[PDB]
Amino acid sequence: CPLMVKVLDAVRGSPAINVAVHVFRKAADDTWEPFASGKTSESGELHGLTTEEEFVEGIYKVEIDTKSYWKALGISPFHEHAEVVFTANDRRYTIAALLSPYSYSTTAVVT
Amino acid sequence: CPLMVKVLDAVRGSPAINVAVHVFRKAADDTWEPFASGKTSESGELHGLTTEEEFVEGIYKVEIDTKSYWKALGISPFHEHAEVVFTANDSGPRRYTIAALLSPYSYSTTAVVTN
Amino acid sequence: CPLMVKVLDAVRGSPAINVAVHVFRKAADDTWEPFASGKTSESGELHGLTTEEEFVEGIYKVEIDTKSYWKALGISPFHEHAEVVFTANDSGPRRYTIAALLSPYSYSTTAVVTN
Amino acid sequence: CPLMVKVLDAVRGSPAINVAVHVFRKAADDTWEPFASGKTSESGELHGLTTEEEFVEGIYKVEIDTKSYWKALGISPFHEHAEVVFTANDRRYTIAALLSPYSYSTTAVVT
Ligand SMILES: O=C(O)c1ccccc1Nc1cc(Cl)c(O)c(Cl)c1
Ligand SMILES: O=C(O)c1ccccc1Nc1cc(Cl)c(O)c(Cl)c1
Repeated sequence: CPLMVKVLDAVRGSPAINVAVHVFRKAADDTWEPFASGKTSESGELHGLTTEEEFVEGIYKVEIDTKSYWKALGISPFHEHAEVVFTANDRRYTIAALLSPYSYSTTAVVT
Repeated sequence: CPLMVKVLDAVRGSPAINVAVHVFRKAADDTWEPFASGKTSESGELHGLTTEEEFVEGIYKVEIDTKSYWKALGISPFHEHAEVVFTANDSGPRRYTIAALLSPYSYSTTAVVTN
Repeated sequence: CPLMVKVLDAVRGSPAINVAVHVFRKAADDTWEPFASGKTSESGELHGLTTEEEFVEGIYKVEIDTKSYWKALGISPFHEHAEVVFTANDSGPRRYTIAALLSPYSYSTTAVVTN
Repeated sequence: CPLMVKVLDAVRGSPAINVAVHVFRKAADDTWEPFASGKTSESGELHGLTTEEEFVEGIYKVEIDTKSYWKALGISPFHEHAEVVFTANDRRYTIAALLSPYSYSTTAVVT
């Protein structure tokens, strides 16, 4: 598991559960090609997106579907989605995000 | 000025100066059309991106060029950009300030929206 | 104004208005002596806490009364306060802006320090 | 384990390892009484601070020794320490912090 995504909720003080996450890899013609996707678990985590063989160097985008998350909770949000764009460089990447209705924090833990 | 961007540096404790910012707007055909661009001043602020007339309803993407910022400082950072995507003006005109606080492997972003 | 505090609300996307702020300075005997206090304006800013003369070197604690803020809004939050503790003016006078971005169970804080 | 502390480093993209953490509980005369302490592990986490029997309702302060962390890395920091003050209310509390030299983010995950 070279890539993990973890999402937290700063309003409820909880994991952000059942958040849709879409990963894309940038193609040679600069378009974004679907790569992997899933929904966060009860712990706010999404494991199993990819494998070491399939996760080659390149630019990736992780699109967290925050708008739908907030609406399912009855809350009015600002962003369409949170976006995390980075280069994978030859390590286990954890992309974390801490969500509020009008704000988000994101970090990477690369170990 | 209905759209302002402010960027801060969490390593130095300072405005993030000379940060390039590109704004896009989603077109009818669902592509990201160029909308405006500029770079932050010595206060970390970027004013003058657009006008009340040109800033219509739509889905906007504010792309803050954080990798280019850190690289100009001699630092290899994690993210390519910070990308702030939001629907604007769908209840009438509003004024938006998009703020970001930058570190090499992390950022925060918020919005202040006023009527 | 060598010390300014700015507070934003990450739920509403707005300044955090009417936030009480208490500043303390560590005394010789290691207790926290009162130094200044005030509350944020309609822009989320608090100016006028102290003067160049009174703002000497020392260890300062800026206590932002976030629980009192959220409770006044009818919300039960996690933290009692946000507490920003730092050495000031130890290389000569500087100007400090302490900023905070508030959510019910979380906050961020940064400093902008200028000469 | 009713209380866990996790600390991350936003400069290096890593857990913040060997950070000293001191917990205090507010006493009846409003002083802060030492309660528990430890150092974060290789994962940035500090487990085993207290037990359910010893962690009663009250106001607690978690003081993360960020200044010494940054100095051991050769970096010049702003804060003396990060402070997280909260009421425990009768759940497993995780206090997380994301550190930069001039800034920190903190959240609670209460599950
Ligand atoms: O908004 C300002 O004018 C500002 C001025 C100084 C420092 C920060 C500022 N904003 C800000 C933005 C984020 Cl994203 C954040 O996390 C925190 Cl704590 C603050
Ligand atoms: O909580 C975790 O396990 C975690 C794991 C890896 C990276 C970050 C983590 N949490 C976290 C905490 C804060 Cl204060 C924050 O702002 C952001 Cl974005 C994330």
